Amino acid sequence: STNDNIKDLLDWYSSGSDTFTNSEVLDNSLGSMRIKNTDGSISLIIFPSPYYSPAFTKGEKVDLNTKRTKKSQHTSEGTYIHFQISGVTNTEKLPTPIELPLKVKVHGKDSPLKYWPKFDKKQLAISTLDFEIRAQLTQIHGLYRSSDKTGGYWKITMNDGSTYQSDLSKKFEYNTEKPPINIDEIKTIEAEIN
Repeated sequence: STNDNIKDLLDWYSSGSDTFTNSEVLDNSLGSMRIKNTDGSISLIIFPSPYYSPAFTKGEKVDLNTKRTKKSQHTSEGTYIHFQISGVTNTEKLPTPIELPLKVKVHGKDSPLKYWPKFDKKQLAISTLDFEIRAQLTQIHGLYRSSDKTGGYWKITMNDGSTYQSDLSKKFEYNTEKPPINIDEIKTIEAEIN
């Protein structure tokens, strides 16, 4: 059996994510943005971190690789609104999609990847990287599904030796999230399930 925190994490990381490309900024206030997606929908996205306060102005184009915080709403004006958190980046692409270096260990033993995708975007928010890594761990490596796979961490090491890491036994800390990173500058990504 697992505890309720682990159950919340399983529900959170096994639901998918929302992807929108070339959306347009309608408004940008403190802690949030109102964006119009190319399909007509509107996205209201919150940004709780002072370290990651998107500065895009009205009219600029952006990409969304985010998670919904609640069910979308059909409004009176007839507008479809999404409620999401974080995951807004510029629209720049890499010359060719790259394969991020992810090494996973379960109980000290190496665990081979399955369906780990390629990425063609120059920058990705750390929260996006967090849900992509954890999704792979939950779907393929059993993270959060049983009591013997409830913790560990993932660590991203950049070329300059700087690091980013997240504790798998807790939800990603959105309130202190750092700015998006250039994924081609990532040297290694390691994930260990205790």
